[PDB]
Amino acid sequence: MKEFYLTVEQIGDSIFERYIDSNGRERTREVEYKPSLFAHCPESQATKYFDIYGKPCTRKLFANMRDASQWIKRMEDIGLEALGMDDFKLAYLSDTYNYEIKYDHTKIRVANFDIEVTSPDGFPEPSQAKHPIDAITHYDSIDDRFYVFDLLNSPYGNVEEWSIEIAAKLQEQGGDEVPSEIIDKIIYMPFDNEKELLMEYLNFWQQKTPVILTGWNVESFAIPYVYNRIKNIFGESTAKRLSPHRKTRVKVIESREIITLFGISVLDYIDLYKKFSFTNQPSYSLDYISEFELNVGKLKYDGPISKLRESNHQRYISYNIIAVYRVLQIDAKRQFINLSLDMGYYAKIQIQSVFSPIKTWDAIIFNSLKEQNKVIPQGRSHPVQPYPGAFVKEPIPNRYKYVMSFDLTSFYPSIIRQVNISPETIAGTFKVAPLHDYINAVAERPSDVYSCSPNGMMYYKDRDGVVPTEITKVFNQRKEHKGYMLAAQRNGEIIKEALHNPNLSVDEPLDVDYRFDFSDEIKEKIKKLSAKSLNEMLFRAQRTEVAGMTAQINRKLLINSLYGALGNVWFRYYDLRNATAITTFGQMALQWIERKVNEYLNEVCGTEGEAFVLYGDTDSIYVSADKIIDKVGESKFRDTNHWVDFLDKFARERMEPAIDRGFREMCEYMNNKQHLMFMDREAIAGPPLGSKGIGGFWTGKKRYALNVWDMEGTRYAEPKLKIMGLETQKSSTPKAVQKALKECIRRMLQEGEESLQEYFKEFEKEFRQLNYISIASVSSANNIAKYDVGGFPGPKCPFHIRGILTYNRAIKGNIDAPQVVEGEKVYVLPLREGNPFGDKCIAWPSGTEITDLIKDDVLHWMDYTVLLEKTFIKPLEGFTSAAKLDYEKKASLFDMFD
DNA sequence: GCGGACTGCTTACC
Ligand SMILES: Cc1cn([C@H]2C[C@H](O)[C@@H](COP(=O)(O)OP(=O)(O)OP(=O)(O)O)O2)c(=O)[nH]c1=O
Ligand SMILES: [Ca+2]
Ligand SMILES: [Ca+2]
Ligand SMILES: [Ca+2]
Ligand code: NA
Ligand code: NA
Ligand code: NA
Ligand code: NA
Repeated sequence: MKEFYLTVEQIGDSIFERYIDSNGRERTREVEYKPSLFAHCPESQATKYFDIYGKPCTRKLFANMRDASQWIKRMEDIGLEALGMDDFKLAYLSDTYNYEIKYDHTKIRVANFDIEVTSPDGFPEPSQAKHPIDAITHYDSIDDRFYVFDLLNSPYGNVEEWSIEIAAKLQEQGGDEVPSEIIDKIIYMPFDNEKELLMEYLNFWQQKTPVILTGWNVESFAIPYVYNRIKNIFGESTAKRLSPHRKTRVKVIESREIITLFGISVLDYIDLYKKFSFTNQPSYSLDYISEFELNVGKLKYDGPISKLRESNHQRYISYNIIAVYRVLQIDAKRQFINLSLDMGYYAKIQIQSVFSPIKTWDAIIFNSLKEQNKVIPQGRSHPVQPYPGAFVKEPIPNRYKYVMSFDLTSFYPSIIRQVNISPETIAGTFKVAPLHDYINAVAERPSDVYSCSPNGMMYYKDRDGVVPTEITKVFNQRKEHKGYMLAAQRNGEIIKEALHNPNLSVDEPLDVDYRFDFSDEIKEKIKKLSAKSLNEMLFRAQRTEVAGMTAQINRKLLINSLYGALGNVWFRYYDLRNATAITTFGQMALQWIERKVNEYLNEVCGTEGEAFVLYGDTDSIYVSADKIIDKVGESKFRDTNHWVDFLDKFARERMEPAIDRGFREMCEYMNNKQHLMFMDREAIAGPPLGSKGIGGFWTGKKRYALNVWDMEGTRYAEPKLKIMGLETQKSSTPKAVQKALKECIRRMLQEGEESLQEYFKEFEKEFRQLNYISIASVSSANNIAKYDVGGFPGPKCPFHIRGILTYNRAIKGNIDAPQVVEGEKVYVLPLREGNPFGDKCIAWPSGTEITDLIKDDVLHWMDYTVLLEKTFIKPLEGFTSAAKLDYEKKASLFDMFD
């Protein structure tokens, strides 16, 4: 097999690489790499090197990386560009791996670990590491084993060994329910003192040195804790064994620390999750995320974690092992490790650089160019500067019965490709008319020869640009995975339907690839399967969809980030002319098709001057279809699904071709390199046939709800609410309020006003019995100190911050009580007037029960009246006025009767 | 007292 790197670092004039050789063994080499950089040279000096602008360069080879760096400074001291890749390990990788890297993930050592530290004096600061590490569990992907390091003897208590027998038993048996599928994978090691544990851990580490190192908060807690504890016990030299090149770097933010372990690639799972999951969670405790991602139960114990080792060491160790397994389970579902390796090897970068789309693209573009013997420009300093973005129509707040939406495929990247926007394809400029002159096809055709954006920029149509070229490569990967996702999703609905009439029999899940639409043979079998087998198939489908979602949405993110990066001053190819070329063209494309679409519908409906498009944001249009439906008459339809089929067809056969024509003309108008504005139907929405449901409503920009029957070719088994912007979607809204508000909306859109009012009456009556956590608001807790004045709210102190201060006063002098962490999230509750806390709200760390010290008092004093009116009624009022309906029966003349 | 204009902060939508 082809070789592939695992890790690369630069240490002085040396490149240290770990790699898998052609016989699949892991090696390590130190290479005294001799890099090249480039200077512009006279045109008379023949060469094979040119900058992206076609100017010739001479290659300078250096004796070592140090001389290359010093020459860069000198060149600045002179005032001349020093071209080429200045990140030498990216050059090294490019030289060394001059081909499409095919990697074998089974050859890559992925380690997942988690440590426990009993601390009586609150949270154990990693920079200090005052307290013994009393457990480590460390899963090795090569061995497929959980290595458990259990401290039996500590100044905080001596305990008996953990029992694997008991670990495996059900909780109802007094066991820990350590998943049976890992019991035989546990390698348990007890120790009679910390020193021996740590030294054994290190010796283990040498033998099985991680390439990818992950876990949950491992970068901000586990790694710096382990590093410093070993450092403070055995000394710096021993601590450095954690690095396969015995080099570490302490990066400090005082007094926190991030340790950099040379030769290892740390991908903290919490950071992968935040960047790639596309969620915003009220809490990021592994407990909370596990329950959310896997539907497993919150782990239970009877005391504070601070005493868990002492009172139930058996459970303490089982829970440490489980914590490690939960991340593996989340990754098996979400697959962010795979994504990282994929992306990393594609760009040819340090795997941890997947967190930086700028580095990722610098690398991809560098390799693409190096390929053609081209030379990349030197990075330059630029001041930060604002610039305009998308257009968003101002909707008329109202209900809207029948709606179909359309959306442009990969919008900004398609503009990049269509127009041919790249640093080196710029041709010149033209004098711009006002934007609406272009939108209205009234302005003078910008250019006859070059491809144009209405911001004034022209680009060459002939030449290929490296930006369009490389963004197209990733776009095509995105498109492949999205197909798998959507097919898996369609399969899913097939399975959900057949689950309505399951055969009462015994059988097994069919062996099928859910990435592709089921064959008619598969469907026939399906409709003969047991419920058991069907539910298992449905699980596998949904898992295939998630896997597809991760792969597609994150390649989407990467290419949109290339768009973004053109407007970041740290990007080698920063250029506000290209950034604006894109967003301005987009503003045009949208408002142009609003016109064409409006024109086309008035026509085929024989109408004149009616506004079909009621909304659009960036690149989408939401079309009111009341009149399309009305031209046929509702009575012409057997059932809901009937007219849904109707609009699917109508949109497919009539509308899209018109839009196709509409954009082809725009392409012509701008003389663009290639027509790539592909706008397909998105959602079909409307009330159930015969129902009094209102179908949909908008409250304003970015705030709407629709009752959807078909989404991008997925015909749902039951209608799905698509709600955007409203409080049901926001992590800051209490859980029970979200659920309640969503049910009000479901009722409005599906059933009608009378339903809504019934539900509201009931909610109002019973809502005081809801668990406090479910009615707590959530907020991020930033700049607590900024607003802390002697324990009390400084000027302009935000509501949630006030609540934190209320908390800190209430727990003052309880070293043990949970502290609110700067930057992390808090639950917030309002308190009734005259409460013992001396303020109107109180806040505590999200994801947690409020400390027993004050919990009872908080519950007594919660302000249910404010909670309800402020978090539930106000939003509800907003929705219903928008839609023209009442959530309470107004007082009327009829009141005078019985 | 407190509405309305502004501001900081938060978290959506693309
Ligand atoms: C979601 C998102 C969009 N955008 C911009 C660029 C997107 O092309 C444009 C439209 O947003 P989207 O329509 O949501 O995404 P998309 O058009 O790029 O790809 P697709 O619709 O096929 O799933 O908004 C960003 O810049 N950053 C983002 O995170
Ligand atoms: Ca001993
Ligand atoms: Ca789009
Ligand atoms: Ca059946
Ligand atoms: Na159980
Ligand atoms: Na869109
Ligand atoms: Na689409
Ligand atoms: Na199409």
